[PDB]
Amino acid sequence: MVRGQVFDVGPRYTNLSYIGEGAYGMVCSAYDNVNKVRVAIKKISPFEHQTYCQRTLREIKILLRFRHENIIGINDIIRAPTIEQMKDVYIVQDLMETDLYKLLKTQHLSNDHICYFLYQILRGLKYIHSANVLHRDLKPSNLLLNTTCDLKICDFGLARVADPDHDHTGFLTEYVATRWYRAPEIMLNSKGYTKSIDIWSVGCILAEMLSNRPIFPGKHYLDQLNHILGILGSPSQEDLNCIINLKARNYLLSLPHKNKVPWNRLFPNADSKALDLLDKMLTFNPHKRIEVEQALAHPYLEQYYDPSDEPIAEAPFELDDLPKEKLKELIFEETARFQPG
Ligand SMILES: *CCC(=O)NCc1ccc2[nH]ncc2c1
Repeated sequence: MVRGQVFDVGPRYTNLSYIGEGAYGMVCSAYDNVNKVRVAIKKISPFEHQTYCQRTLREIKILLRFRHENIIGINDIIRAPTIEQMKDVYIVQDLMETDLYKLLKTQHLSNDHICYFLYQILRGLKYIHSANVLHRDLKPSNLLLNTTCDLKICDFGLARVADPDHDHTGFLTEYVATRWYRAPEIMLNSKGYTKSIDIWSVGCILAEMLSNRPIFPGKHYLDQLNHILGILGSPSQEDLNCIINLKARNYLLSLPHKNKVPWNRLFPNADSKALDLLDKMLTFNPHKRIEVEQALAHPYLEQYYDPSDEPIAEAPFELDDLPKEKLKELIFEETARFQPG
């Protein structure tokens, strides 16, 4: 029991402390009596809802398949021994001192810290993209950090397999990513099924590391594009011609001309190489946006870049029509390897 509710992690995990509430529910630290270290445990209660089943299953499947130093692992999964008795699932992960959201609320980052954090983000993202997966919700709170500034990407509940042939859609229809980290094309003509969607989010995170403030702090869904265009300025004729959908194109054409705000005026103390990479990640046109391997090779990251130590997935990667009964059964099968049974 923690703060009124059951938090039932068997005798293996004891001495619980509340960490906080996340996008799944309660998160605690606990002492792992087998490995003799404190661990993080998140309690998930998805089974009444098909969407929460979908996201819980996506995450478990992805994180059990992935193995990478900059991607949070699953150490253990606790649930009841039978489907009938299973109401909650607990996922045990490495304990990490903080996250980049909490860190940016109170700490100025040195240029060497921004450089190292950005390197680790892209190194992890390289592996994710190499598996043909899109994270689709990269943001500071999904970047865990320990006391020696090792970084691990978490939350794969909103991830998808990339599908660029089916990316196109209409105007003001799509809802991918968290608002401040959402690429302009999401509001214009994209379902968020290409790798470029994650690179935009990384760009936003880089900008936020430079000033401790979100770069495009849209106050609601419709406001987000105002902030993006307010800094990038009006898209070029070529970039507009890439938007074939008329509602999206004519919306952009209806706007008064806006000049680009130079990065060096917004970030007068930033490393000029960091601003060059920032510009390339926050490119309006997703086809011209830098890719993860290009980003790693950028002069800003030259102290760290080493492609032989930037591994790829061995094994690159249909839940929407599945009823929740079947997704419970799939979660039960996927978590069976952690049972004493
Ligand atoms: C991806 C966001 C998230 O799951 N935050 C909660 C969390 C997860 C893992 C962890 N390890 N140490 C602290 C935490 C917090």
